[PDB]
Amino acid sequence: MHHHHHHIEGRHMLRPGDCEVCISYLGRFYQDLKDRDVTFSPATIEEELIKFCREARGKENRLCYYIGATDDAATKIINEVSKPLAHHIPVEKICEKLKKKDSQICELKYDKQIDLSTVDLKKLRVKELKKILDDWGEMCKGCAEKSDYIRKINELMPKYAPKAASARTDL
Repeated sequence: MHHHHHHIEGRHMLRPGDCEVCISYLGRFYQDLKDRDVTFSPATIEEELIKFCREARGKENRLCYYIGATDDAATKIINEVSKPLAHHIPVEKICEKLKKKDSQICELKYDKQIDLSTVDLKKLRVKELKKILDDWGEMCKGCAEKSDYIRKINELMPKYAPKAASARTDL
């Protein structure tokens, strides 16, 4: 009879950065471009960022999806982060400027989240998979892990989440 609990720091007195979703990865990316590692061009920068997007993991992936750098995200052009980035705009338009049109880009508090689980776009972790999976109904006696859902749920991706078919076509 014993549990585990421990928490402290992480956001005391409001940590530096202002934006929670912004200045996270994009801030560490541009730092390399200016570090005599990449040219400030829409072609020399998009050639590197593309790799980070397709090879992203976690919050690093949700970014490229919001900025639209890959065709498998939600757009067909990466200029959104190249055109301006080359016009002397270091992670300044990613949200700071874009806010002029979409302020939810940074905060994303009341953003358009999926009404299925508790944390789908907010806490994208073992929880987002442990909560969304339970909604579909699945079990095998003593079995529940993040890496486990990567295949247990993936095999039912188009089943319990077709997209562009369940809420787009057919009807």
